[PDB]
Amino acid sequence: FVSIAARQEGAVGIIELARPDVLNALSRQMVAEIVAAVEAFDRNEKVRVIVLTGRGRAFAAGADIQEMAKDDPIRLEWLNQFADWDRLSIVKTPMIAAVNGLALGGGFELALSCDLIVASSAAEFGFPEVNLGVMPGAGGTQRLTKLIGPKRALEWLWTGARMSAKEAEQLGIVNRVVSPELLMEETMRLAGRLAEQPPLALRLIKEAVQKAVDYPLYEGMQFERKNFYLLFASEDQKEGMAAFLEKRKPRFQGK
Amino acid sequence: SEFVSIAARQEGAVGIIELARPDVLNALSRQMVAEIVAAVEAFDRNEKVRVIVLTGRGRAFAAGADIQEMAKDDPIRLEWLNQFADWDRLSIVKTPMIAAVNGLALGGGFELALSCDLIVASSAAEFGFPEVNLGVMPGAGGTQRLTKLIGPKRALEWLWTGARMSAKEAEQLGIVNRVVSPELLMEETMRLAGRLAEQPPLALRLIKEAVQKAVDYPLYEGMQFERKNFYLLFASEDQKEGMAAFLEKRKPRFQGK
Amino acid sequence: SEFVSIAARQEGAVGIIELARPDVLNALSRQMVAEIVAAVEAFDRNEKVRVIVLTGRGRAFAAGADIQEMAKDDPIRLEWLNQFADWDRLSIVKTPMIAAVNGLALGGGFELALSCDLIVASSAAEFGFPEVNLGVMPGAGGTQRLTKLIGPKRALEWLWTGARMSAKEAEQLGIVNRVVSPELLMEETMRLAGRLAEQPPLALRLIKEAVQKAVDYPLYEGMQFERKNFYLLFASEDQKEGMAAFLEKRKPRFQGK
Amino acid sequence: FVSIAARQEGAVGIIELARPDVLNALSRQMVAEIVAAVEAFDRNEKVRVIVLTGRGRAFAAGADIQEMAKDDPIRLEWLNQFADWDRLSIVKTPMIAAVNGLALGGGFELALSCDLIVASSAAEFGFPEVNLGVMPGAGGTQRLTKLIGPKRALEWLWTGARMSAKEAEQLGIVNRVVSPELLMEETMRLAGRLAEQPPLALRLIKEAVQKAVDYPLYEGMQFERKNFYLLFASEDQKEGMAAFLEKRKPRFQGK
Amino acid sequence: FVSIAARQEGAVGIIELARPDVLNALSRQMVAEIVAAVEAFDRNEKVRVIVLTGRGRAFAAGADIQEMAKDDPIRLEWLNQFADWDRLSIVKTPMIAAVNGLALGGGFELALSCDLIVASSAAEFGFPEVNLGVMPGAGGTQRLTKLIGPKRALEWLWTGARMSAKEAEQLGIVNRVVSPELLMEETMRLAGRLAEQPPLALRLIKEAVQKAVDYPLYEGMQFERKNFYLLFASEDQKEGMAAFLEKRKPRFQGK
Amino acid sequence: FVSIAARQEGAVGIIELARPDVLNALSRQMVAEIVAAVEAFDRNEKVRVIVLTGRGRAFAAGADIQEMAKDDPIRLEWLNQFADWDRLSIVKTPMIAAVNGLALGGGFELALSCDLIVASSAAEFGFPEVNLGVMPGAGGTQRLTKLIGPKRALEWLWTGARMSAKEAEQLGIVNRVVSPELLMEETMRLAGRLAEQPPLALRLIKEAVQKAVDYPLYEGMQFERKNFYLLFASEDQKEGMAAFLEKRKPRFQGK
Repeated sequence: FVSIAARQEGAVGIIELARPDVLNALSRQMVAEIVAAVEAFDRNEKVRVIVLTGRGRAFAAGADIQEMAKDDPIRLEWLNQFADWDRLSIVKTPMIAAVNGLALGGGFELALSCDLIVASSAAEFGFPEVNLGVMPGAGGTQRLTKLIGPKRALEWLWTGARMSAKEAEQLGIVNRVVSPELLMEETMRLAGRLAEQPPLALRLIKEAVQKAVDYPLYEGMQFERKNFYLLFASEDQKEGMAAFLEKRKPRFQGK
Repeated sequence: SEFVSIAARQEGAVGIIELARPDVLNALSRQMVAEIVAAVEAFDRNEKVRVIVLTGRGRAFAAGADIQEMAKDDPIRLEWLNQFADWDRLSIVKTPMIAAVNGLALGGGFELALSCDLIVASSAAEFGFPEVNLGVMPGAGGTQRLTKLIGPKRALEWLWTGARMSAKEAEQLGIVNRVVSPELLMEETMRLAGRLAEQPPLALRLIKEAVQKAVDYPLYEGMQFERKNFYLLFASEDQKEGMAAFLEKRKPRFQGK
Repeated sequence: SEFVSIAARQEGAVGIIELARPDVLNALSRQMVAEIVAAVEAFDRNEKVRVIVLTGRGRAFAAGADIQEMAKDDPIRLEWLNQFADWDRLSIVKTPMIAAVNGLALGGGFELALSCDLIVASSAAEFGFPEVNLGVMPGAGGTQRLTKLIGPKRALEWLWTGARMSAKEAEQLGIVNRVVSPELLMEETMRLAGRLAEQPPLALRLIKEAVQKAVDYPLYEGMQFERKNFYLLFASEDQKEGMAAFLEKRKPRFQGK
Repeated sequence: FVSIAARQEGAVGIIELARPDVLNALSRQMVAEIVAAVEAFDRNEKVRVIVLTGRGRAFAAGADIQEMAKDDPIRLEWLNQFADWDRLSIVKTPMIAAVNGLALGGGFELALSCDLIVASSAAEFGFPEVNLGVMPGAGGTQRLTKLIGPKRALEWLWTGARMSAKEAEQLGIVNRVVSPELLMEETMRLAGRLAEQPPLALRLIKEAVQKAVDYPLYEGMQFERKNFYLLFASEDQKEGMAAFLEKRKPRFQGK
Repeated sequence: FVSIAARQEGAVGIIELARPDVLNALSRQMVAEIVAAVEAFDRNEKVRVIVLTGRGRAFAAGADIQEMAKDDPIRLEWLNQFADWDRLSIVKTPMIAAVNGLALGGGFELALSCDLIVASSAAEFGFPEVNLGVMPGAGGTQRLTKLIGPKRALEWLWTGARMSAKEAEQLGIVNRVVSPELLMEETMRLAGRLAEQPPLALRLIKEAVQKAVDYPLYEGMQFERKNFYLLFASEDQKEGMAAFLEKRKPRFQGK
Repeated sequence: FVSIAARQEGAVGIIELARPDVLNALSRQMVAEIVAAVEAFDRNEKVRVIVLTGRGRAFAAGADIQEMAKDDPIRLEWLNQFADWDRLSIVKTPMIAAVNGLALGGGFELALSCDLIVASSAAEFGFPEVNLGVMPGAGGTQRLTKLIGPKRALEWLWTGARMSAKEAEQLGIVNRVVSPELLMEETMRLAGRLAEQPPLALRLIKEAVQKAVDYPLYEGMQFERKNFYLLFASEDQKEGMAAFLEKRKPRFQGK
């Protein structure tokens, strides 16, 4: 990798965007590396949680405009660059975005792709694409709208204005806001805690929530219960309930 | 001795179902769920019952489900059992349903409250899905109803941690309609229930269906369904009376037809 | 001059449609709705009009629908009338639309505002669906749009009670974009409209389409649609200009092509 | 029961409409009894397949017109009589319709509600509702359209014309057409064979097929594989694959 | 109207494409006229059926080639010409296409937009656009696929080959095939019979069938039954069922 | 590769399943190779068509049963083997399956994953999974049901019986049936023809057909017209028009 740095801490995989010189602008090259890194941690049974964060002042301020400026519809159609983003979407391992600073355009879309977001008090979110004559192309218009409704989404998408971490939290986009200096510490504590929950349960609960977003209630509940059944084939379910009935600490193993 | 885990009674045009197993904080067993379903469907069929209220006896609404009866289950037993079929039955009751949450509403308990149309909570009530900490997950619509109500980001946080949510926060999130003092719970609920019982029966019924469609259906198709119910309402005497009273600047007198 | 219920005018790149029956609080009759749609579609097709503004003359935006004309109707008459097909036409207008709610916006009035992309409300504006109290229900998307915006628990309370919502509450719920003093409404709205009219026209257009799909489409398919619009924008002069004007650090000049 | 007669034979449950005096016209009470009978057989783990057929010359020719001739929309709305048909729709046990003669209106919808249809070469299908001033109300317009397309669906729904058993078979509505005196023989044979297949596999395949009708491919496949996973918790899967590998006849048990 | 000719006859509205010199090539202007005419007939409760046909030897040999030569992406986006095609899609009055000859590209799409298709023996269908490096843009890919499946649809759409009236009938696309000189007479006869069917029944059955094409079964049945209820508010339902019981010929009034 | 052989002839990529010793039984490793080969051909803008066929007497006769005979649900859940099949599903390059022999289970599902199927008159299709105590887990229940309807799909899925090439073609599953010895000749001729068509048009048409299968009509058409617009940004669209007005053969370059 030449645009990111990855490391492991316990059962948590950490991915740091490493292009602070350009505020970690997400180039097609960088996105490719990020996906490769996420998929690698996902495949690794030892990594139960993945954390994304930015090196320097920003999380990710937009995408690389330079490599985009002269493109045309046909080149983009053949390129199919958002297929890399779709790969991120189907990763089943829990993912947390630790937004240390500016998260604009592609940067905001990268954060929205994660399951949880812990934001620095100094972080700001937004989609300035409209002011460049374009629009978000990596799910920004879709994920934002499902989270806050069309009335509010259009106001941010049509203006390209900057949203504060505090407002993102009130809107249900961000899970927690913490001081810049405590961001990583808080995020790692959360990740460590999640890595201690039954791995199968997190996995299947994540799938259910994803179906809940799209699926009609009845069919979503249909999918939900099938996952419920599957959990009773796991040792963690037997132990979790046995422990509950025996007033003792449960000992999970991810199987 | 109709039921063994619940107690049902009718007050005016309001049917009331009280979970009756406070010795176990009203833990929802598969048996209890079956009784709740029978009671609700009966109140639904009763032309005299226009609103159904669900509440818990004791200090808890329902604190989880009966773990002992499923602690040793396997996928096969559960597949043939199809226990959630009973929950789907509650889901399709057309009569308005209100949950008066008097305390702990966890796991299956939270799902029962979410199954209702409106939720009046005691400022002392707590909500949550502790299932993950038992090695499993909500299986009666919990992951679906909570996500639709508060979004995936917030939903996953609660579902993955199994942490308890306060009534106040539940209200801020649009999960709970109103929060009141513990001693005033059943009063606020029965008053709200009584007020709804005075609304045009057909209108409440059809508005409920439409809202349910609005959750699943794409806008255009949801609007196509909405208008069909709108047309149907003009075949009722209540529509004639309601609009007349409106034009005649007088209070309408509905009858339910 | 064949517009007896509304008045339309243009200022720069902004088209303004003013409901003109203050004598009856701009009650939405089938005739008035038909006129609104005709004017909006004309403004929509006119590429010189980049933003459309709807507002009411007098104290109200639109205080419900014409009930007298509706009072004696029956299901069959409503079926052949298919009056809501006109509302569907408003739903597909591609030009950005803003509702400047100067006052009461009840029933159809609330549905008219909800049909717009953004809502700027006077602090004196009140919203609501009193239809239930008339023995009916909203029939022009009210139950659908409200539910998608605030969830079923909260939507059902407003729909079942028919209570009035304040402009302040509507803003908190994410229904209204901003609240301003009565005497500043049109100034604020026209200001906003003017600004929007300066944004790259194709971007606003395709972004609006993408957002509409986001409400209905499952995430994966919505994203598939989104990127196709992303591709298309790179065939526009504004995209080349916008990005060039960004790398060169200068003011971009947009033309809508 | 007053309008139907139920009996068991091997692992097959038989429900015979018993009102030939009126060609088994489907009244609301009759549908209610059919549902009760089907759910009972469904619950009875001794019955692995359910067969529906009509006593006399007809399977079911329409519904009870006299019963609803004076109904209004409000009466029908509160009645919610099609909720009984919805109940038939969710029965998980395999169901087969043995159509002996006329299967019109509700009768045709009753056949379409089943999973497979075997019909006498003398049987006829159709929706004459249009000629009574109404339309099919128990899934007829929906199930027919999904099987043969809107162009052909409208042709039959708008005219109310009668379709020959042979035409239905060619359209993919009817699975098999046999001579009148062999209808029950062929149907019971088929029922027996299916009763010998692994019950869980039939059950889960039936759910998947139902989802294939209503789900976009990607999501349908998501549901499909979850059912696939579930079957590996069964003894029938182990035995089924073992027998295949051991080139011997399998002995399934429904678990 | 300089591209089409509209006229009534009985309770049947007739629309004739009138640019035989150019084989009725569908131009934006012509489509605009077709929409105006159809919507006028739709709103008129005196016209119970609408028939579309072409003058000369063809139904419609495609779209206006001049448009295809002048159009560009942005221009097309602003024109939103296919919105007019969407209007045809929601016409509630029964519509019949009498294909008198070539129905290629937009021509095929126009025919597919009708509820039923009566074709001449010499009529041929197809989407040759691919050969010009273009694709159907008026529902062709959508409607063809829903009628014959993706495997078969892709062959026709990818090759651009012509389909015979006979094969179309076999595929359930065309409802009936007749000789060239009996086309109109046979179509007007069918239109006449349909015009005698209960108007409300036809209207609501059409709505239901349209939902069946898209809706999941359960939701479709939900819509279907609401329309069922509504029909019991009409005099035609009471007259139809009463007449059926009284053994008399019903007199429907469309109310 | 150890289970397949990839070859490039002109603008056509050919993948030969090469484990005739086991009738090309599809193991998880083999599927992985197929995906790798297919995606490689897909990315190569010099390969316009991909053909899949089986070495030996069978195309692929089921999956590797030994490999999964003792698997449990948890093992399968973590494995997520069908994610490889989802990758096949999203390949945008045209794909044709040349079915030489038996195409059972995963084999049938592999053929179904292709856009077009040319089969030997001696080939047979089927889903024997049910007879092993399981069910198809790679889209079989989904794709088959969408192609032939729930009545006919269940018949085959519940019985596991083998379907002839002839019937498959009558059902709309198979595009063409030819003499065993002419299988590749025909397939390569079809492949050669498609290779001559406009690459972008085939690509965007394929996407539209895929939407048509799932999407409701109105939304499918909104997607369709967007692709329609994009094609007018291609040089091939101009070349297509030019070649026509000049009455000559067009030379498309995929731009």
